[PDB]
Amino acid sequence: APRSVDWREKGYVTPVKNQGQCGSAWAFSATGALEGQMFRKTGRLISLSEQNLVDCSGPQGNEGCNGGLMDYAFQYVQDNGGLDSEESYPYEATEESCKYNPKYSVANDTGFVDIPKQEKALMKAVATVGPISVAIDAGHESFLFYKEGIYFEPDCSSEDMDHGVLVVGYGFESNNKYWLVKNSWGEEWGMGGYVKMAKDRRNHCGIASAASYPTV
Amino acid sequence: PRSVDWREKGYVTPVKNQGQCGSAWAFSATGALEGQMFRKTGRLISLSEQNLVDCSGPQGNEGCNGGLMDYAFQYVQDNGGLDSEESYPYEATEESCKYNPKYSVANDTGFVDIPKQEKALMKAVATVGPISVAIDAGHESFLFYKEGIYFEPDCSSEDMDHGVLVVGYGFESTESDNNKYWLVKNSWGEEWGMGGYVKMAKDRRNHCGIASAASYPTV
Ligand SMILES: *[C@@H]1O[C@H](CO)[C@@H](O)[C@H](O)[C@H]1NC(C)=O
Ligand code: NA
Repeated sequence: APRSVDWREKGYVTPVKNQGQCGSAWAFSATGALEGQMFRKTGRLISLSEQNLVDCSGPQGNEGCNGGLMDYAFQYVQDNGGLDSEESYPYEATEESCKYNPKYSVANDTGFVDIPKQEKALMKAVATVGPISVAIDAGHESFLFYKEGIYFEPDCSSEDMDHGVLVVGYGFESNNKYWLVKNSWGEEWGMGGYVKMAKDRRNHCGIASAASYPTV
Repeated sequence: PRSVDWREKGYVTPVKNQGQCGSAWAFSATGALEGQMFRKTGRLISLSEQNLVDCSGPQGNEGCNGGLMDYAFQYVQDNGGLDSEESYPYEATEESCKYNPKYSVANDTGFVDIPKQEKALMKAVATVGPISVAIDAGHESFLFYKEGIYFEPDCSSEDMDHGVLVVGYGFESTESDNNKYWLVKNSWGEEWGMGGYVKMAKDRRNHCGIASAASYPTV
């Protein structure tokens, strides 16, 4: 119910990372959400290994640099019973064979929860839980070139909502409401790697596409 | 090493905004102390600038009208504590002291001043963690800075009076030993610069440094 929420301020959120030319956004979105939930549990923020996810979470349905799903990532962590740190298992921006080492695991999870495709539901989750994984439409040139301000999706379509990102908060610029959204295109994109997305729009849509978060 | 970046190592809180209050000194000091507390404990906790603004007058600080990061570090020593950002929020104006020792999350033991050589600063950055320094922030092109390498347009000791935090260095090029820069965290919020950061020209050939008033707290 609070009118603003920002989880970075609360220490839940690692610095912005860069996926490279590898279609692995699903992995950065997943690690973001798990980093948040591990922080809540332990109080220790530890950057998590996307590469671990990209290499090893095929059996759950993920396709490495060719795409994947935050939920499949959360399921891998449960099945696997851990996930290595970013430090122990660094990002290569390409799919290699699995190198999971249990001795370097710094995260578990216990399941995951899908949120309904409603901006009100997303609000309640963000206010309550921590950073939330979602997928957005990242396809448009104006989003490529984004620098500042509230970004308005020109265009509402389910199919195109397929780039994984992390909702770390919400606020208002004033009226003029926005989600605070951490991307994985490095800190030179957008507002040091962040974007404010228009929120509670009027025209009915919609970034609560495939919203979800792990349980710990 | 040829690149250092303490953010990636967990040392650095998110960019804060000092507002219209002349308190960069306090944000620079808390950034440096947040680093060294992390190095010690492995817990990263955001520290109160308001606590510094309100309470470190007796060490020589002047709240919203200026001060020095060394004075901040001295206060934390003398005080025997510093409140968390959460417990003692930033208001961008000077009020009466409200330090509560029950809410202390940081100590220090003193501080170390670094010589104004870019090489002595490089060693410290490489070896200690994020370092407090003061730069010249007065120029319009620094105000409008968005990306790339920033070149200080003159060298002038008296104008280097805006406290910031050096959190690393590296190089632009595909080369290295060319287009070197310091990574510098500002306190002008995340809409200034590159997410609140600036890459400052490093190892220049006119021998103008930025290691003006360099120091870090000991813990
Ligand atoms: C800091 O040091 C003081 C005095 O030695 C001690 O009483 C206090 O518990 C310490 N506080 C923290 C947060 O380390
Ligand atoms: Na795999």
